[PDB]
Amino acid sequence: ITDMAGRSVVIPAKVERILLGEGRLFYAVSLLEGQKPFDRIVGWQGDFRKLDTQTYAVYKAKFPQVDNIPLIISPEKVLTLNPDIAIFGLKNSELVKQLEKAGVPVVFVDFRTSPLKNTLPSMRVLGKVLHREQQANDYIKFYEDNVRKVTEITSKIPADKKPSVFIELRAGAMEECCGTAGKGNMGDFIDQAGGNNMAKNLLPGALGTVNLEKVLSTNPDIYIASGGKAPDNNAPGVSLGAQVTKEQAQSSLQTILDRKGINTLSAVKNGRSYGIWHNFYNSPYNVLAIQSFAKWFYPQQFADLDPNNTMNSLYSQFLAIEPTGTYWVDS
Ligand SMILES: [Fe+3]
Repeated sequence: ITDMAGRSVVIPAKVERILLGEGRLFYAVSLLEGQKPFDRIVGWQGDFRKLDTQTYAVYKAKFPQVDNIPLIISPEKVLTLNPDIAIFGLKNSELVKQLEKAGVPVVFVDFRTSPLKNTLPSMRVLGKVLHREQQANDYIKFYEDNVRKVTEITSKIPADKKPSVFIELRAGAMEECCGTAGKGNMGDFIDQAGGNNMAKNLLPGALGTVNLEKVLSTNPDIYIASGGKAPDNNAPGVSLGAQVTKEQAQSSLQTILDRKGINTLSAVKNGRSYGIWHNFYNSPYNVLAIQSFAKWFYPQQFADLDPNNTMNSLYSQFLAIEPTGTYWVDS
């Protein structure tokens, strides 16, 4: 193996005990664990349980054991869990040092900073080091095919024909507005879906913030807000995920679109304004976002493309729960 930090690592002999240093790495692991999702997970960081309460609650009702997975508990205690392997994303510098001095192998994967470069390499690696190469090679082919449906068209489109796009990540509460993605993160999706991300040249990094005045002045063709907020939660933000209905999503999206300034945007007035589930920013399920983006960017060329079909297929083929809720929405 060569991991996403360029480190060389040795495939364990056996793996029955996996440590998830970033909780949302569960999403990648879920694609390899078939009907037994939590069986080999001895502990995890609590971002999956605390930030994706919706997906979690759906997993709990079919697997109540999940509440007893330890949350990364002193570092020392976690070493007692005797992990065969620890997976981390590109704060956890101490936990990593201890694990390495315990002769535990550590793998760094990535689906957040450089998703285009790394989503599939990340899956290929997890395939090998977790003894699930077929399920990985399967998801990879399924991902590639569902992305080719888009790139076959968008790869050939010249820059001057492409719509301008601004994506506001975690839109909501705009005393602090215009958090977005630049040369990476969801900008990779915009790139692949044949969009022109207005923030690509404003930002040095994958993630960052932009001034509202800069969005108003560019006045992009397309506006996207991301969110993963539960419906019953009067906090501001777009409400999407496994327990959100179409009607809850539109209602919450509309609240976001009606903020001072944002509501004057041409893209808002022309109804080229959309919502995407935030967690696609760190997940190999991101193919769904790429497809949602293409469909928004070029509605007719992708008229028959339905991300809901791809999602139902992904769940059918790889997961152990039923798809529910709303992961994207239109004005
Ligand atoms: Fe985040």
